[PDB]
Amino acid sequence: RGVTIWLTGLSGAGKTTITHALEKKLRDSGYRLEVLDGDVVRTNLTKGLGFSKEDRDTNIRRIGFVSHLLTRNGVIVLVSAISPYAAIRQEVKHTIGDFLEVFVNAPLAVCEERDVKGLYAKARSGEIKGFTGIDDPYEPPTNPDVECRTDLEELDESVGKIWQKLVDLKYIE
Amino acid sequence: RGVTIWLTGLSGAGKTTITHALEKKLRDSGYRLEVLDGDVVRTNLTKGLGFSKEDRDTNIRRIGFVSHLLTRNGVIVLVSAISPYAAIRQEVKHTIGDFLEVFVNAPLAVCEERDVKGLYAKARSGEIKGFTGIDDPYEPPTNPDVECRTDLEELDESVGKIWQKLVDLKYIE
Ligand SMILES: Nc1ncnc2c1ncn2[C@@H]1O[C@H](COP(=O)(O)OP(=O)(O)NP(=O)(O)O)[C@@H](O)[C@H]1O
Ligand SMILES: Nc1ncnc2c1ncn2[C@@H]1O[C@H](COP(=O)(O)OP(=O)(O)NP(=O)(O)O)[C@@H](O)[C@H]1O
Ligand SMILES: Nc1ncnc2c1ncn2[C@@H]1O[C@H](COP(=O)(O)OS(=O)(=O)O)[C@@H](O)[C@H]1O
Ligand SMILES: Nc1ncnc2c1ncn2[C@@H]1O[C@H](COP(=O)(O)OS(=O)(=O)O)[C@@H](O)[C@H]1O
Ligand SMILES: C[As](C)(=O)[O-]
Ligand SMILES: [Mg+2]
Ligand SMILES: [Mg+2]
Ligand code: NA
Repeated sequence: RGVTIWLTGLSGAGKTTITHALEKKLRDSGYRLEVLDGDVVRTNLTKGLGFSKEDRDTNIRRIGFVSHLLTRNGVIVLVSAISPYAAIRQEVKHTIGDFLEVFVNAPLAVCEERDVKGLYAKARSGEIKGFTGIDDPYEPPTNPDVECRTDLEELDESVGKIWQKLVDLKYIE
Repeated sequence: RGVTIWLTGLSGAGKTTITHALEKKLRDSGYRLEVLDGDVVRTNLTKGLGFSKEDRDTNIRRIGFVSHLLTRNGVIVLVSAISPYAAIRQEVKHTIGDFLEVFVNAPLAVCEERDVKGLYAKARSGEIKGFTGIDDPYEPPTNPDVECRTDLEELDESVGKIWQKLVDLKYIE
């Protein structure tokens, strides 16, 4: 029953939006789950970390650590974090086993015109350095379990895709 | 039936030892559980932290964060950490709710006598500053749920106390 559903993508691509929707849908149906949103655990579990390659690796690995413990005790874990490095993602997947990579995919141009929290403009001004997709890498999942193209898709479809994978893999009724 | 069993006491008091014995006994009975030892989490989950007041509060709270997720998902969590500051212990207690505070009470002289890791000698020489009970506080529990005087007990008696408080409080049959 326990699985980690791992949502990676550009900032503003739609990880959190999906995670809240998926979260609600799973809980209504009575499934047990926990959520680890990158923005939020950075105020908690990963307080004090920044955005260097070393610090993102600490962040993601720490998250992987707590996901691993929940998943192996039968909990659906909803993770949403940029996870820009593919090798780190692959590492965490190997560690948890029961792992669905979800590529929340919006082209950068969309993510930027969206500018949900004003961050992208700050990244272009030079105000913020090393912003992912602007002057810091993002390594797209080459073979993800689900891909949600959120320029193209509506929220219900994007959630539907993930929900459907869970059914196919027999993680839920 | 999920619960956090929280062992606090001086270095050398006997938490880690009580934890393995309580672990194997619970695990043999078929209960599902997770161990979070202060020594061990400080090589992954709280790597980077020291023993300033600041850093210990960070350590305990983070341990607490992880226990709380596991506890409200039905898991039995065995924590053994010094947890020197009382107000912080109480905080984690109210946050998790299903919480056993186990005071592993050995006097400092007994603990120094065993010096399992050779650490007290190092605290006295000054090689290690701010060692609990030599150069930093230890605020004993005032009204702990269970107290183990490991000076006046054997394992099975100490482990045995906890195990039965667990069945009184109905966490395990
Ligand atoms: N499937 C979707 N289709 C269309 N628009 C979407 C979809 N999912 C999310 N959005 C919208 O696009 C934006 C994505 O927001 P958000 O979930 O905060 O992205 P994000 O990846 O979580 N950014 P961040 O959490 O800070 O790294 C919001 O304005 C949503 O309304
Ligand atoms: N009730 C007891 N009576 C006598 N010796 C004991 C008792 N319980 C444990 N010990 C011994 O205590 C020694 C080590 O204690 P230990 O469990 O490591 O304390 P600790 O403070 O929890 N270590 P740590 O987790 O690093 O802070 C071992 O040699 C045990 O055999
Ligand atoms: N330099 C930055 N790059 C990306 N996101 C940043 C940056 N600075 C602040 N943020 C914020 O931090 C969030 C990303 O945090 P994470 O998902 O936890 O990143 S990750 O790379 O370590 O996985 C973004 O949503 C964004 O709001
Ligand atoms: N200054 C120190 N005080 C106490 N323990 C220390 C100190 N330095 C190293 N240690 C080691 O770290 C262990 C304590 O770690 P914790 O249980 O995680 O401490 S706590 O205060 O933050 O709860 C001890 O068992 C001991 O081996
Ligand atoms: C040994 As000291 C730095 O507490 O005076
Ligand atoms: Mg977000
Ligand atoms: Mg120990
Ligand atoms: Na859309």
